[PDB]
Amino acid sequence: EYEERRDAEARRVKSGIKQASIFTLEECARIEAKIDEVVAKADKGLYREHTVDRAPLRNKYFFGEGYTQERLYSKGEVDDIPDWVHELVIDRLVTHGVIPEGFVNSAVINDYQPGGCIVSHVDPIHIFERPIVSVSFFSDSALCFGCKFLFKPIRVSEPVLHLPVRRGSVTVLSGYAADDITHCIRPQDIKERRAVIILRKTRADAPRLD
Ligand SMILES: [Mn+2]
Repeated sequence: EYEERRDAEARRVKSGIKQASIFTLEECARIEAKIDEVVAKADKGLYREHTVDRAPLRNKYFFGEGYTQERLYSKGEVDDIPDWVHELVIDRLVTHGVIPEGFVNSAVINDYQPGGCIVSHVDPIHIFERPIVSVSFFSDSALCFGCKFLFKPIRVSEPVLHLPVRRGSVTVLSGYAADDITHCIRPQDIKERRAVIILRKTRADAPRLD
């Protein structure tokens, strides 16, 4: 086995993955321009503090709700979801039946430089409802599931599933793929700048800082 036990788990992950395109590349370029405006605005220090999280090779921009055992920030700590995210992204996904109207109340933009990554994690199940929707921009990459980020020496273990995410791809995670296995972006899979908009609903009973 191994091949079979691994294909077996890959099938479980796949059962919780739905992908779509919908956006044309022209439509992507327009959204990408707005993402660049967010980056420029943040660089000028025009946002609330907790909206912007800067890391080596990766910035995160939190709108609607942000979090930091994870807890939501108090209300009013992060910026509102920009009108363009509603108009160009969320509304399109609603009209296409990907998510219900009124579902999304959190939008996070991750912006990666080449070599940037995000370590294996499960989107906090006490904070976020499912499904988790993401839309990718600027360049093609891949989302990996089940990788372990190891040390001595630094390495990433073999993925249970490697899922190509092309520019303009909509990725919807639910069930096993969202709850029972981690996902990550490996450094080797970010060769050019890539950004992604993650759209989520927070749970009514999500714990929140005072
Ligand atoms: Mn995630």
